[PDB]
Amino acid sequence: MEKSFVITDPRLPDNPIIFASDGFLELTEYSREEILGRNGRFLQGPETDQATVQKIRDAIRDQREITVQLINYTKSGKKFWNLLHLQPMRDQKGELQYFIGVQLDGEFIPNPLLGLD
Ligand SMILES: Cc1cc2nc3c(=O)[nH]c(=O)nc-3n(C[C@H](O)[C@H](O)[C@H](O)CO)c2cc1C
Ligand SMILES: [Cl-]
Ligand SMILES: [Cl-]
Ligand SMILES: [Co+2]
Repeated sequence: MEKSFVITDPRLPDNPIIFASDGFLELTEYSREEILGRNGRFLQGPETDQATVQKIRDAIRDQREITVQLINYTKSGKKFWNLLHLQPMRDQKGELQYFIGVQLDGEFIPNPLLGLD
């Protein structure tokens, strides 16, 4: 698929998605128009590990890049493993301007290893 990513605006409440790539639409099965303005957690669901969610939340607060692997859901309810790479984007003034999150679909690290401390 074309590279899956979204861009959020941390200068607006709770990181709304301001851009979603064609690859993200293809991976997730959502339309662009229905994605825009959402927080990226809309892809989560019952099987998503809340400990991994908390890691993300801490990295966003700290404006620190992070990679995690977590369960996400397509619009039709299909589960997929998402290796999510989140990167803060700063402007020339050093000010946070965007986050970008790139999704790679796959159980790259087997669940039994991911689950160790
Ligand atoms: C740019 C960006 C992209 C994100 N993409 C995803 C994603 O693909 N899947 C997901 O489960 N959470 C994603 N999140 C994390 C989610 O929005 C939220 O920050 C965490 O669930 C903590 O509440 C993303 C966050 C940002 C800032
Ligand atoms: Cl967010
Ligand atoms: Cl958050
Ligand atoms: Co300033």
